[PDB]
Amino acid sequence: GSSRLGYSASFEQFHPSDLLRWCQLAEQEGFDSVLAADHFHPWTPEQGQSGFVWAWLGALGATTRLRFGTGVTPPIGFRYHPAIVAQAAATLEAMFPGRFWLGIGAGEALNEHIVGRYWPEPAERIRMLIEAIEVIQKLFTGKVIRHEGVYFKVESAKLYTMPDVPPPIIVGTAGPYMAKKTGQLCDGLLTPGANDEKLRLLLSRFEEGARAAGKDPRRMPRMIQVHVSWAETDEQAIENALREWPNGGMAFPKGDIRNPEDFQAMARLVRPEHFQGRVLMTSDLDRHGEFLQHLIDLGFTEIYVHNVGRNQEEFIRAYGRAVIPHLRWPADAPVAQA
Amino acid sequence: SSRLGYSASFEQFHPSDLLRWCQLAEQEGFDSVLAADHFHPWTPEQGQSGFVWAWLGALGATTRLRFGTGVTPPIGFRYHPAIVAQAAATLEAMFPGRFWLGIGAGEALNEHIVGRYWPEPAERIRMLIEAIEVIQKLFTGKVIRHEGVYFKVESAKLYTMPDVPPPIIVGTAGPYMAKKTGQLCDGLLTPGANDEKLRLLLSRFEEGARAAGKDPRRMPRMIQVHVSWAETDEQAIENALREWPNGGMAFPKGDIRNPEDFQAMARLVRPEHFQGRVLMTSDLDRHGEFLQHLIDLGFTEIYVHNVGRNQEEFIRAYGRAVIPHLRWPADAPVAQAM
Amino acid sequence: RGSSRLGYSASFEQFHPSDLLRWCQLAEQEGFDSVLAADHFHPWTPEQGQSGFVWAWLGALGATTRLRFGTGVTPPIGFRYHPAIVAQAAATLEAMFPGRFWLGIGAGEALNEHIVGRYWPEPAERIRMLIEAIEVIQKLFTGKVIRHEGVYFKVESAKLYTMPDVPPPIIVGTAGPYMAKKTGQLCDGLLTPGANDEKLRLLLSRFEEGARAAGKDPRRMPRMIQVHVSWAETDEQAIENALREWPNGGMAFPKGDIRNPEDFQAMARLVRPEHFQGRVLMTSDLDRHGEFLQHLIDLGFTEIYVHNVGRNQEEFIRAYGRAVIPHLRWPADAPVAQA
Amino acid sequence: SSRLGYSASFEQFHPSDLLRWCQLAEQEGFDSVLAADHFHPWTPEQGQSGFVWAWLGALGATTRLRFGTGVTPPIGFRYHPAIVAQAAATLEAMFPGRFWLGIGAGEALNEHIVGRYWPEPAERIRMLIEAIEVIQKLFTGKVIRHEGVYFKVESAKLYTMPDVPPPIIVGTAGPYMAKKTGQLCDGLLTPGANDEKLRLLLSRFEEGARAAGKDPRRMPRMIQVHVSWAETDEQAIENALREWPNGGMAFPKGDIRNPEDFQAMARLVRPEHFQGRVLMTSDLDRHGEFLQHLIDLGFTEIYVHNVGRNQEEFIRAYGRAVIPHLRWPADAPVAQA
Amino acid sequence: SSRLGYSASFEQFHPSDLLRWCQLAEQEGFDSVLAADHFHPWTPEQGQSGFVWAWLGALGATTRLRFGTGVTPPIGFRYHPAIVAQAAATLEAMFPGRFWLGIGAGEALNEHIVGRYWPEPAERIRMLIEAIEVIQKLFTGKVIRHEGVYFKVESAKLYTMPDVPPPIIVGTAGPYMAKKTGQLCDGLLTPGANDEKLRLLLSRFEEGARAAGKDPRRMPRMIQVHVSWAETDEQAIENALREWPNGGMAFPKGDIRNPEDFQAMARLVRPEHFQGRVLMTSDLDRHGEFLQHLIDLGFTEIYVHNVGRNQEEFIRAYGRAVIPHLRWPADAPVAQA
Amino acid sequence: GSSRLGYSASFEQFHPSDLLRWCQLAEQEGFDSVLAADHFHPWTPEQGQSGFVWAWLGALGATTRLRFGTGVTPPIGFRYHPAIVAQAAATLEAMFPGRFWLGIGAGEALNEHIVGRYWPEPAERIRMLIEAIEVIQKLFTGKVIRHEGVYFKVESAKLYTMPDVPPPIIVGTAGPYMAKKTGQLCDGLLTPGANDEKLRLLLSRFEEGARAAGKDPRRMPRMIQVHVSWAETDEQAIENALREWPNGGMAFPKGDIRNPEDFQAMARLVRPEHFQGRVLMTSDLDRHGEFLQHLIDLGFTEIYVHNVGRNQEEFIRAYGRAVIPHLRWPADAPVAQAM
Ligand SMILES: [Cl-]
Ligand SMILES: [Cl-]
Ligand SMILES: [Cl-]
Ligand SMILES: [Cl-]
Repeated sequence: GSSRLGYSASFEQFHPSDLLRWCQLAEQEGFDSVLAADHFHPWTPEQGQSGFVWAWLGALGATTRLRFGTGVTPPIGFRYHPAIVAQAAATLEAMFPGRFWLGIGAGEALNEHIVGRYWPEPAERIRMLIEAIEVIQKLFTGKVIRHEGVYFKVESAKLYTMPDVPPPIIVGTAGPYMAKKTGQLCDGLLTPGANDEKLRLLLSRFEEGARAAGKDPRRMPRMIQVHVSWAETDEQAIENALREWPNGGMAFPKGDIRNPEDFQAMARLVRPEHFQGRVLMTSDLDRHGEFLQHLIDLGFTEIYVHNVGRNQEEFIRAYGRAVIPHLRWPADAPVAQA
Repeated sequence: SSRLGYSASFEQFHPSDLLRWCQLAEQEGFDSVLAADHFHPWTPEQGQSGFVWAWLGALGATTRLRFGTGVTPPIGFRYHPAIVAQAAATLEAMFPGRFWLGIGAGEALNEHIVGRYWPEPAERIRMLIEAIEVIQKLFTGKVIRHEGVYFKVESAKLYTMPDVPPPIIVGTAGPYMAKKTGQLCDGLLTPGANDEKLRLLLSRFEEGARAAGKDPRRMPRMIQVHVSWAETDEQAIENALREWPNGGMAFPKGDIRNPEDFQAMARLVRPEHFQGRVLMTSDLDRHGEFLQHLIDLGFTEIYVHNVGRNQEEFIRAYGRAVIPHLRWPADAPVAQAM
Repeated sequence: RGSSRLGYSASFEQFHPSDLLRWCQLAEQEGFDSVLAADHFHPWTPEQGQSGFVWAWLGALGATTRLRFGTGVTPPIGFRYHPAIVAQAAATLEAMFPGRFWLGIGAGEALNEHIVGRYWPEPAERIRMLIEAIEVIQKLFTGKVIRHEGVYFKVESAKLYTMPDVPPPIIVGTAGPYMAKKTGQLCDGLLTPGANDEKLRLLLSRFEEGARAAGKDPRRMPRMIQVHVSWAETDEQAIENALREWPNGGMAFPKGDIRNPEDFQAMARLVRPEHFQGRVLMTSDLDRHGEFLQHLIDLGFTEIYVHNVGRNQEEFIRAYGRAVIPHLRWPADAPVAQA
Repeated sequence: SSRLGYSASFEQFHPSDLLRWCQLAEQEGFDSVLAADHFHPWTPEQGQSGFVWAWLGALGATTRLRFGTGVTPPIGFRYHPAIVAQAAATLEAMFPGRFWLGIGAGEALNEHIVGRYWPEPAERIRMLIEAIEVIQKLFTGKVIRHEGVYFKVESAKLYTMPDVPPPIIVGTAGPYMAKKTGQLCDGLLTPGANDEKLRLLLSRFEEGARAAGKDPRRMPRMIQVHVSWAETDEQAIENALREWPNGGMAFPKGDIRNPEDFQAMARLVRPEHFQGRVLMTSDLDRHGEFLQHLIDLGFTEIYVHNVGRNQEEFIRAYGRAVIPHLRWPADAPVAQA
Repeated sequence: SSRLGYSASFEQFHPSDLLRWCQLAEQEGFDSVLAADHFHPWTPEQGQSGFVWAWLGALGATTRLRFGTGVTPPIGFRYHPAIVAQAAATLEAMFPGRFWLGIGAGEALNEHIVGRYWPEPAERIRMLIEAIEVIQKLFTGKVIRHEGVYFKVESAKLYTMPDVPPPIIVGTAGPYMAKKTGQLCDGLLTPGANDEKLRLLLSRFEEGARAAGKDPRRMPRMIQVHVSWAETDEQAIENALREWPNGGMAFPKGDIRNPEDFQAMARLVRPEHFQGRVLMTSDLDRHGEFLQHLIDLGFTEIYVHNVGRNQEEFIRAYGRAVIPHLRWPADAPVAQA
Repeated sequence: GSSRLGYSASFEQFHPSDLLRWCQLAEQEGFDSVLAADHFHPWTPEQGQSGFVWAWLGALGATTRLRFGTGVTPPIGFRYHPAIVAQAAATLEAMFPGRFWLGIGAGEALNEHIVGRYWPEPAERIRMLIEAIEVIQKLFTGKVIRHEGVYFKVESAKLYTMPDVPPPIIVGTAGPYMAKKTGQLCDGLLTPGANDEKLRLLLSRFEEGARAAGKDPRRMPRMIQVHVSWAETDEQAIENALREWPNGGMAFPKGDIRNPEDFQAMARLVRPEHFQGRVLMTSDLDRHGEFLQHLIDLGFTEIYVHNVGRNQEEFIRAYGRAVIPHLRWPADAPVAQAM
């Protein structure tokens, strides 16, 4: 029924004060939710930012009525111990009930390498993520808990500041295996843009995981984050993607690359063709609308849109005028909340 | 000219209540907030522990108060020093001139949850000094590396960095660390104590600053005090016993792990034990004289924690009868980017 | 029906080892038959002011008396002491003084263990360490070459060549219901501190249930209690002695994480006479000491070790020898901690 | 004037027997005891290894002999240095003027049981030097802390502390450590060896002491020797072969882990291998001359280990025919506070 | 004095084929071989990675070529530095005057298999410098010990040791390590790069050597280049794209773990990306001029890797049309004892 | 069967260039296979060598048609990570198909101590060896594999240079337990010379292990390495053994001894009698022949002979003339080679 769409707040690119103002505008223009990445570093120096997301989310919560979530935090003990992520999530939900969702994932070296520890392969980090989920869920019971596993140790700990109902745990992944585990263990899925076949596989795996654990997946959020480039001309939209988001044209695993300067050098190889299916680059707002509608039709219940250009205000107003009012959402779609 | 600091007790109060009370404190003439960084309360009866970093974002966005952590331990248990640096930089970037980073050696109550060796105080001081080195490197806004006894930092840069870093304030009651604070940091925060102990800490801080070529007359010297105001003396005493028995524990508390431990120790505490540690009276003239004495010793800021649950009434009482009558030196330095 | 006897607690926290040796010799003359010695590195407070190395002192006690004796208790969990070393020490004492030694063990306190600067686990984890240590000690007590690899301890090929025919019993010192049950299941007997009747009955009950579920007969297993008392010429002196000398006795809260004597010293300033209720009997009335001890026998304790908290050790020993010990009635076939 | 040290062999003898024999040794004119700190014997045929610290309490309480460990390794395998310090302080507090703390770099035979990396000798020397630092800090009787390469000590104090600490004696056969012993400690203990090696060790010890401003003429220089006395030469030889084949193993033994290893190596040992390492004879005049020669080299105390099981007969024989005829310098320093 | 080096690409070719081709290269006028020490190829399409140390034994025994590792990482992931030292000493002992030990800071592609913390480049340089210290100690042919930040060596000696050690050559493209190479080692190996970068590396190497009292004019300065020769320009370009896309990746590659990662990154590479990194042409005169230019810059040896699978045809073409026309300075130092 | 015998190339004693020339001669004289030890140090300075075996094997492979193997390599992560041993083995077999066998064992401190790590007891090193076998076998599948166990971690790894059929894994052991495990997990057994009873037990255990895992032990190699001393006179043969191989007369475990200088000092105790049953010392080549034939008759399918004297050329020619032609091998006896 009612108008809605998610806005991606790009901490890699934009000063937190600007993001705050733009989220306030996005709310006025019909966006209903915000996705905020948890980075320490940008992908490139040209992007040039990386605010501490947890502080900013407090400001967002206090000055808007938007829903919001981390997209995503790695609670696997490099930058963040899982107990701290649990406390942070509980505090946000306690302050802003019904508004926060905790998005988590297996992390990238770009952010995690700063603490100077062994960086496991993806499959091992998945195992760490699953153990972290166990820790977070124990703490979310609001009782005194202990934990000893392969990766984490928690001595007697309790979250005294705990909402009546915990925030949902959303896993951000593009892997079939983890998508199934997300359905089994967590409350919802967040995935990046990809071709129809890959998206259907992830949805299917998530649903199968949920059903095998006795859950109803039709009531569970299935969310997607997409990257677009809107501008006044097609040429400007293409140029914006090349300059601002060359990582979008890197169709290869990026989780081991440590430095912004590394991505910067790799970016010199990226060309417009490499953004096919990964960043929609056009001035034609009808085409933005059709792209988003197609994702709803596949079964996504929320979409978070990252415009890669620095023209955030103009993008927000353009989407508010020409895109968001024409999107048709199922009336009973679940959203990430409560 | 009129001013005073308010201590926001995360151990006792829900973060939503603290936010509303800080907004009221601003209206009533308080100009600054001190917020503890806890994971656990001292006792179950206190019953809270919000994630301070998220809350500070909300405070920043809804008030014009100055504010700081009182204090964070950046020594790699709950928090890696690089993360504290990023968090501090983000708050100061969002709220320029308003944040001060208070740090300290930490307590087992909060740090023990991660299940690691807990060093003696003198060793934790060495960890704190190394953490300061890490934070200060990151505050240059350049790519830095670090390898010391306690911390390792791979190539790291704070891209989201204010023009001028927030001040680093050390919270300590030790003469040695007070001197080091003057030498290495921007200001001192200390608890209430007798005149002789306070003069020693001030003196050590000043000597440390002077020997490093700094002018200590321009550097904040801050004190956090605990009081109990209520409508009667009897209610004020009862409030301290029930809410803050840790205030009557004249012994080192940094090794005690569990709220349940403090709870059992609290059964020994009696009114006499609060002498010189918590002022318990309905007489607001006596509150005024106690605070004025501390100003006269040379403290440039005072943060007052009322231990009772009557926060709103306390704030209004201090706003009416105490804050207007305090006499501060004209050019006294406050904790702010200088 | 059984002969007169009672245990004496030698307080290493308070008294020079030479004084303890002389007083134990006197205690033997006065009718005490057994000694309990704590294994500390530090006293609870500076005012207590001592901490001898118990293992050396026990050799002196063994060679100059016919008293039975035990550690009350040693922590064999790899901070100050690797379990293999405790096993060797125990085996040597029993080999030198057959039928006289019992090995009392426990999960330890930071006060003593923190000196080696290692991670100090929570109580539940230290229980797991204690259980593994028991396994190590029992393997070594077979007198064969053994190896061990567990979560906490590694033992390469090791054998106790100096080994009595029959091992000393392993006694666990605990006040926890769970560990009391495990003691019955895994060990040879129980040592517990003085406490109210309800708590003592619960511990005995748990110990007995643990023993029975493992197919053992708990009636043949020692159930020992260490009590803290204050005797003096007046009630007022007895109370003052407890306050000054043993304020830790009035600390009804977990003490296993507190590292320094100076920490307990500062905490002691909060302790008052009321806090000793059920923990330290404070009276000059020796009939009342006699009734208190007899009651503990009647509850089912088979040995009692008495720690007088005052510095008046000689006078205490003579008073108990004259007025208390001859009137105690022990069951005839009560099991004592011995091979 | 008359005196001599008795070595109590924990590797061979039940602690009760050692106690009785030390009491007899005192009656027969021995004035001091050296007791090894082992966990295992060299061979199963030796067959013992009492916990020395407990036994020393019994010795202290039933004799007036001086006594020391010969030696303890305080380098954190079986024993953390803080524990050795406490043990030493307790013995000296109980038996003032009687205990000396002999320490050394240890052997795998005893230390391997805890399942940790066993460093080469030169590295274990560095560990020993750090252990000495820890023990000396604790012997001040104040609250101390320590953090070094090998050891960590949190706030620790020996509350049971004699007025004057026991001397620290290092047992070593290495020139380097002998020099360090003179510099850092109170005296030297070394095994029997040829004249040239002994002179080198004494010289290094003296040079180390002098460079640290100490007077080495007031510092103990002690030697432990192995002998075999019996009624006939043939019995003395047989006793050494059966009881102390390790005495005929002229090779480094500090890495060998098991009694069963030494037992198998023992099958190669023959009488010839004891030349200069174990004196084997019934002739007590020859025992006397051997000991006197060591005094003449400058040793101020000698601890004698008779390798045979005939300890009582050995003690009485030495008491009658050897000890009265030894000539000690009048003011020779002994290991004591 | 016609000569040139052949690069044996273990990433691409079966070791039996490499052996046969090196034998042919010798017949055709190549005088030296460079062999990479990999565990994995850059891509599955390359498809090989023999154990170089075994192969070098075969090369040594069936040719008279000089040869070296280009390069081994002796920094304790795949290889402890003591093992590299022994391997180098054995090859030089078997083939005197023929082996040079090329070492470097390593790549995750090969080292990640052991599952350990992978330090940043600057830290791995520090590890490399310590490894050099270990190798040089072992090359003295005496019993040595070592304890540093990264490596521990207990009493160790190379008993099989040539009279004169093989030279240590460092492979690096970093100015700092180039200077350290001049200071600490015997020569430099660097990849192809623009003139300005090559001059900087040579200059740093020379400055390092001179400050340590060495004469850099007597020290090898070696370069490894990648080329693509084929019958047509089009075939040469296609060969580079298919076989060596890593050659068109102008970005740091030392953290990338899997062949599958490079394979996916390769999809972005185009002919333009090989400019200045892989010379792609059928014109052998142009190959000759490219190599001559590097000699003129001051390189004393060049190792040529042809990226195509047409190795035999490449070797014969270079032997006929390139190698005879190269003009080397008369007394140029080569990597040899 | 056709005439054959194995030659042991003693890296402890001989320069690799000499070993290469002698193996080439051994081939001409009727030896068909070579066993090469993987050492870092010799047992004694008087032996005086230790080439890097992996490089030498490349030279051997390229200049002969002999079979050859390591006797043995320890792939347990001191000198060598198991993944590296796998790669090395795969490369040799790829270059010399049908010719290489990978002999592995639990290793000795003499070689492994140089890296300065904890040296486990034999039983623990067996567990490490079993895990190493798991790693090598995973890599020998020629696919991308991962591994995480108690001792080893392997991230995504693949041997791209891999022969069609892997080289056999041969375990060198004298322990009954490991011999059984070798039959169960590996392709063949290598054992030292020993009395008949011990050899029969090892063969039997190996066979039982193979059969219980569904394998056919009749097709699996059972190999023995023996030490002999041949010379012109018996006296010269004895003198050669004393001077060159005193470790042969050390009937005690040698796996913990770190330094050549240690063995050198221990060697001073060794006498001719100590070589009884361990080194055959005689000029009589008929007696060499009977000794070897007896081992064939026990069921060994290959024998590797180490002559301890420096007279290698003369030994090789003597065996080629007088011993090898007279040995009678079973017709279809399995040899260590890919099958
Ligand atoms: Cl993207
Ligand atoms: Cl307080
Ligand atoms: Cl008590
Ligand atoms: Cl042999």
